[PDB]
Amino acid sequence: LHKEPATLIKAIDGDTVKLMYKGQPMTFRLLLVDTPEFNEKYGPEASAFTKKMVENAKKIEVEFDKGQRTDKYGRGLAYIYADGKMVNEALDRQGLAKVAYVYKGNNTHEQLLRKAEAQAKKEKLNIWS
Ligand SMILES: Cc1cn([C@H]2C[C@H](OP(=O)(O)O)[C@@H](COP(=O)(O)O)O2)c(=O)[nH]c1=O
Ligand SMILES: [Ca+2]
Ligand SMILES: [Ca+2]
Repeated sequence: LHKEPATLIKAIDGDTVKLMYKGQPMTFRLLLVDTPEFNEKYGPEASAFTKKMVENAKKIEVEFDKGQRTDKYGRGLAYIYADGKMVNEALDRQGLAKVAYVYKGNNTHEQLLRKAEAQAKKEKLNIWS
């Protein structure tokens, strides 16, 4: 996989963010994770965590997997890095997201994210309280 530079437009919620990518606005849905909806428990906490992570990044990178690049709503499907730290993994590790929507094409970082989830689970963090 390869990391491509992108710039922030706006945070949306825990697992969705609007970036400029190749000079076009594009909403991105985070691969392999599901943060609670904003209107659910831990949703606000997930939204704030992702927002803080992307707004404080000097550098944002988009990393597509080997399968489909866009979902049925036209959102890019990617791993998103903020100063070299993967937002998908970070949410997982804090128990603000769970591993989800695991599809065969697009699962390069599955074991890593499950590893993160297991640690959050062990620590009974947030969602795993
Ligand atoms: C992570 C991911 C989500 N999605 C779609 C499935 C869900 O659409 P459906 O609601 O029609 O089932 C949606 C959930 O993400 P959001 O909740 O941010 O919209 O994103 C994919 O299609 N592939 C993916 O890899
Ligand atoms: Ca979302
Ligand atoms: Ca979600």
